[PDB]
Amino acid sequence: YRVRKNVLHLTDTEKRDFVRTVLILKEKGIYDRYIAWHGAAGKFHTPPGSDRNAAHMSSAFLPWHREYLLRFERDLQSINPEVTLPYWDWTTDAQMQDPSQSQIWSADFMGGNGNPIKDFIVDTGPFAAGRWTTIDEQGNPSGGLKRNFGATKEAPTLPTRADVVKALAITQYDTPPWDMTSQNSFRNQLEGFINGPQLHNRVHHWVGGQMGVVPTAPNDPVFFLHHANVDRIWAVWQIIHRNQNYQPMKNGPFGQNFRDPMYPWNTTPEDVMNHRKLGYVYDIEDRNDINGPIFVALYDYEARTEDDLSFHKGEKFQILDSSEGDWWAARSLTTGEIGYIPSNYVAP
Ligand SMILES: [Zn+2]
Ligand SMILES: [Zn+2]
Repeated sequence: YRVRKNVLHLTDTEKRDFVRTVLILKEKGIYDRYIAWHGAAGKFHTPPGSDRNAAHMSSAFLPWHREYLLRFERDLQSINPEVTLPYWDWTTDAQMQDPSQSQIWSADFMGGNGNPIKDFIVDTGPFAAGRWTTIDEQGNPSGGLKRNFGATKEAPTLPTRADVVKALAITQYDTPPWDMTSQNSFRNQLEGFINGPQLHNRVHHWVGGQMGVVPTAPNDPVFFLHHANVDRIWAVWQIIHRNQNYQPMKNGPFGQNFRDPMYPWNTTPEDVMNHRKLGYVYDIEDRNDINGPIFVALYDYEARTEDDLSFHKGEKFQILDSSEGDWWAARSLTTGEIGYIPSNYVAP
C-alpha cells in the first residue's frame, strides 16, 4: 500500500520532503525518542549476563529493526502523509570506483563525508553541524554528526550484491545459540558477524562516525535508510524461503522467541513477520522494477542446484539480476517462487 523506494529513484522533491520531515521530527522532540529506544534496547540483555540484547546479536535483530522503522515511518507520515521511508541500496554503491560519490551523500540529501580539518564533523547537507545536534551514550549533547567513509581497516568497502546473494541462500532464519556465533544463520549473516564485519555491520563501520558505534548510530539519519535496505533484504528472503519461518519459536531466551515482546515495546516478532500486513511494501514488489520480462520458458527445465527453479515451457519470468550473465535471478509468474534460471532457456 505504502511504497518504500530506492534512494536512486527518489525525485528531488521527494528527497527534499524526506529531509524536511526528519528535521521536523527532530524539532518536535520525537526523533530523540528513537535514539533513546535504540540505546535502551542495546543494553537490555537476553538473558542478563549474555552479550545478546533485545535489538542486536540475536534473533530479534531483524523483527526489532522492522518495528523501529515502522514506528519511525508512522511519525514521518503524521507530519506529511505522502512521505515513506526510502532505502539505501549499498550494493549498487559498492559497484562505483568511489562509493562516496553516491548521490545519497549530496548536500540535498544526507550530506557529505566528515571533514578531517574539522575533526571529521559533517559540514555539508541538512544534518551538518550547526543544523543538527547530536547526543552521546549518556544523553549529553555532543554537537556534531561525524562520518569517515571507508577509513577503518576491517571495513574499507561496502558489501556487494554477491554478499547479499550468499545470505539470501541460507535456508534457516537463525540457529542455536541464537547470537553472534550462529552458523548457517540468515539472520547472523545479514547482521554480519560471520567473518565480520560483513553486510549490515560492515555498512555501519564503513560510514564511520556515530554510525560506527551502535548505541549512537541513530544520530545519523542514514541509519534509517541503511536499515530500510536490511529490512528489504529480509523481506526478499521471506518471499524466497516462503516455507521457512522465524526461529526460535520457543525455548530461546525470553524476548527472542516468535511470541515474546521485544523490549522496549510489546511488539512480538510474530506481530511484524508479514511486512505487507503492516501496510508497506518495497518498490521491487509492484511492476517493472529495473527491467522487463526476458520471460517465456522456451523449454522445460529441471533444477540442478538448490537455488535453481524448475519450470515448464510456457512459464513467464520477472528477471531480477543480470550480474552473472548465464544464470540470472528470476521470479516465476505462475508459482511466484524465486531462484535461478539459465539465460539460454528464455527469450523476451
Ligand atoms: Zn540497531
Ligand atoms: Zn544497525
